[PDB]
Amino acid sequence: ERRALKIGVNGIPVTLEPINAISNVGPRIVNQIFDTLVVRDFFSNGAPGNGINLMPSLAESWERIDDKSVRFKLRQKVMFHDGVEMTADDVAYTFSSERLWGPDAIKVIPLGGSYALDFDEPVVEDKYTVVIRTKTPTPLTESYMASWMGRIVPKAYYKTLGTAAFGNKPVGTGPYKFVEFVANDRVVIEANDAYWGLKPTASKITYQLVAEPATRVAGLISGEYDIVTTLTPDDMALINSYPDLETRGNIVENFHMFTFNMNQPVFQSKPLRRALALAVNRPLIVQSLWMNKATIPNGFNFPNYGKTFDPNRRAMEYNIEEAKRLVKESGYDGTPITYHTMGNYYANAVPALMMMIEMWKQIGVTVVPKVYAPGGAPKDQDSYMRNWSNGQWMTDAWATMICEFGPKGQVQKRWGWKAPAEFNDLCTKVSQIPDSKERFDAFNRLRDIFEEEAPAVILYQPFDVYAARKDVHWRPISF
Ligand SMILES: O=P(O)(O)O[C@@H]1[C@@H](O)[C@@H](O)CO[C@H]1O
Repeated sequence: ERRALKIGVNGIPVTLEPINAISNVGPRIVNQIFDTLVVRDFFSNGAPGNGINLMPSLAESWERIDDKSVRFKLRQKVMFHDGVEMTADDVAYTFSSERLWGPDAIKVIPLGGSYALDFDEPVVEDKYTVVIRTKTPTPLTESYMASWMGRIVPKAYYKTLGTAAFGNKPVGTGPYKFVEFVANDRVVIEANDAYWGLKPTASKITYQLVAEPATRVAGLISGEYDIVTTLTPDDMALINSYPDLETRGNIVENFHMFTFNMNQPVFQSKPLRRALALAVNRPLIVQSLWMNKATIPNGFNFPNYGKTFDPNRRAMEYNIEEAKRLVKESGYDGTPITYHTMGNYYANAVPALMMMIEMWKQIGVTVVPKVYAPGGAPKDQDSYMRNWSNGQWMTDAWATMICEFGPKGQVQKRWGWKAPAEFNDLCTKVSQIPDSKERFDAFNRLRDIFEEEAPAVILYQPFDVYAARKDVHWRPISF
C-alpha cells in the first residue's frame, strides 16, 4: 500500500537548509521536509499548473493589516519531526534579522541579502499569531510566503546547531522526515505519520544521483528507479513505448543561461561578453537538441510577471558581424577561456556547450570545456565562463532581474559585474511603485541594459521532462 520510492535525479543539493538548498535539485527534497505558511493553488483561475491564488498551510488564516504588515494565525499542535510544537516563535525566527536578513545572517545565507524582502523584525502576538513586517511597503509578502524562501524552521534546534550544521541534520514539519544525506550521492527521507496534513502515501523516498540521463532512462526501464528527472524530448518515444511507463513534459518558468566571472580581467568589461552573446544561434540549438520544444523568450521577460511581462518585446539579438567587431575591439589575444559545467546537471548542458564552442570558434574565440563531477566545482579565481539557470519564482519582474542581477545580488557582489548606475537606480525605483505604465517601462529599460552589458546570456526555457511508472501515482519531484 505505501511503497518505498526510488528517484533517479540529475543532482543533489549541497545542503538541506531550505534557503541554501535553492537550486534546480534542492526544492524537490526540501519541499517534503518542510512546510510554508501558505501555498499556491497551481490550478486556480483555470491555470494548467502555474496558478497563483494562495491557500492555507501552516497558517490557517491571514490578514494584511497595512502596506507593511501581515498577520498570520497558525495551526495549533503542528509538530516538528523531533516532537517540538511549532509556534509563532519559530515563524518569527525564520524571517528574523538573526537568521535571515541581518548582516551576520547574510554571511551564512547569502540569499538572505538578495532574495529577502525588505523585512523588519517579526512580532509575536501570542503563541499562534505572528505579524510579518517590512520596513517599506510591498504587496509581495503573502506570495513570498508560498515561495522557496518561506519554509519554516524550528527556532531552538536551528539556532543551537547554526545554519551549516542544521543543513546536515534538518528538522521540519513536513510529511517526510530526514534519514540520511551523502554529499554528491543521495538523500533518504521517511514518512512522518505525525504530519498535520494528509497522511504520507510513500513509506520512504530515496533521491539517488544518476549523473548520466541515459543511465536514468535505463534504470527506469529496469525497475531500479520508480521516477527519473531532467530528461529531454528525445527520450520520450522510447519511454512511452513501455506500457507501464510514461513521461510528462512542459515549459517551466526557468531559463538556462551562461555567465561570467567579471572579477577576471578578460570579463571585467562588456565587449567580449556581448561578443559571446551575439554569436549564439538559439533556434539552431533548439532544433538540434530540443525537438523545437524549448522556447526562446523575448528577453529577460516571462509571462508569469503579469503586469511586468511585455508580450510585444523584441527578440534577443544574433549578429556575428557585431560579435567579430567586438572581439577585435576587446584586444582578445587568443588565450583559452574555460567554460565550467557540472556534466548535464542542466539538461543538454554539454551538447549545447559543444555547439556554442563552434559558434565562438567562428568569431575568433577559443573556449575550452571543463566538465567537472559533483563536488569538483572550481574556486572562483579559476572560473571564467560557466552555465547557470534562474527560476522565475515570483509573479513580478523583481525576480530574478533584481534579486539576482541587482545591486544586492550575487552577479554584482560575488561575480563582480560593474553595472551602470542607471541600472541600479532603476532597480531601486521599481521597488517603490505599484504596477503602472511607469513600472512597465522601467523593467524594459533594465532589460535593454541587461542585453547591452551581457552579465549573463539567456539561452532558452527548457522543455523539462520527467518519467515514471504509471502505477506510481504521486511523484515528489516538484515539477
Ligand atoms: O541553477 P541552479 O544554481 O541549480 O538554481 C538556480 C538558483 O541558483 C537561483 O538562481 C534560482 O534559480 C535556480 O534555477
